[PDB]
Amino acid sequence: TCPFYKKIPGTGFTVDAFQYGVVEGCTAYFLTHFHSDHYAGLSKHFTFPVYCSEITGNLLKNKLHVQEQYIHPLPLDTECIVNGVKVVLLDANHCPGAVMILFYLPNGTVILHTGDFRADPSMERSLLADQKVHMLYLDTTYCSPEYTFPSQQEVIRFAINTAFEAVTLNPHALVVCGTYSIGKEKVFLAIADVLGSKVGMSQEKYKTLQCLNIPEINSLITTDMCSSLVHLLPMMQINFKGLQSHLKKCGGKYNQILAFRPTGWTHSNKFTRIADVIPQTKGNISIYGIPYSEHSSYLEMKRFVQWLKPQKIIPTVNVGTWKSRSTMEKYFREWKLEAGY
Ligand code: NI
Repeated sequence: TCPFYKKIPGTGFTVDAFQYGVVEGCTAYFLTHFHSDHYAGLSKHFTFPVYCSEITGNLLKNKLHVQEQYIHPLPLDTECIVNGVKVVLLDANHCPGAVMILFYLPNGTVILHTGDFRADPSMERSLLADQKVHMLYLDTTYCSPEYTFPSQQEVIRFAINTAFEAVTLNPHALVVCGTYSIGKEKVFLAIADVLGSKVGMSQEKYKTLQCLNIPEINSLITTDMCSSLVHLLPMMQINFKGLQSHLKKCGGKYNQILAFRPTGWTHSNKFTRIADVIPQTKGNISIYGIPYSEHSSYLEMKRFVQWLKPQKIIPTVNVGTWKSRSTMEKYFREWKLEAGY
C-alpha cells in the first residue's frame, strides 16, 4: 500500500509510486527520475499513463521496454494541463532527466515535489520565483548539519588534476571509474577529455548513455575498450581484487590502475578537505573515494527552504525512524524561526 507522502491530495496523482500495484484513485503516475528506488515496479506490462521528462521517457522505452502509447514526456519550464490540472516540470540538478514537479491544485493550493534534487541558487530564478508554494515534498537525504561536501566543480577539478598527473608520469597507467546507475557522468567525461581519450564501457552502459541527450556524445564514448584509456566498470568491481582481474584482461597494455569511486558523503568529510584526499593503495593499484554529490548539502537545503518559505514541509527521505523524523522537524522549526515565516 502506497504511503501518504507519495500522494498529491486533490488530484488523481501519485509520484514515484510504481511498486504498490494499482493505486486506488490514481489516473496518472508521475516519475521524477530513472533511479531504481523510484521506478521500482515499472516494466513492459505497465498500462497506465506515466508522466516524466523526455530523457526519463527514452530510458523507460529502451531500458525497461515500457510501450510508447503509455509514455507521456513533457517539456521543461512549460505550463502543461494533465487530467485537468496545471503542472510544470523543473530541472532538479540531480541525474540526467531528473525533475521537480509544480502542481497548481484546482482549489488554489500550490505544491512543489522536489523528487531527488541538489538545491542551487539558480532555482531562485526559475518559474518558482513567480508564486507562493503552500506545501513542499522535500528530498531530505542529507538533512543534518554534519553533511558537508564540496561543490561539484571543486571535485571535478581534483579528479582531472589527479588523473592528468598520473598518466603523464606513467603513459602505461589505465584510469577506471565506477558506476551503478545514471548520474555523475561528468566524473568520467571530464577525465577522458583531459586525457584525449573516449570513455570505454559495456554495451549495456553504452545503451543507457545513448538515451541521455548529451551533446556530441558519439564523440565521447565507445564500446571498443582497446581504443580507450578511461574504462567504466560496475561499482562492485572497484576494489583491489576486481581491479587486478580487469588489468589481466588488458593484455599487458597497462601496468598501473588509478580508480575513482564517486560516493555521496562519507565520514572522512567531517575531517578532510578535498585538496588533502589520498587514495587506498596496494601495489600498482590506487583507489580514490571522491565526494561527488547529486543531493543537497545541509546548507544548500536550508538556503532553498528559507527562500521558498513553504507553509508545510513533508519529507520524502529518512521517514522510517522516529529519531530521523524528530531531527528533521526540529531543523524545519529552526529555519522558520530564524527567517521569520
Ligand atoms: Ni535519485
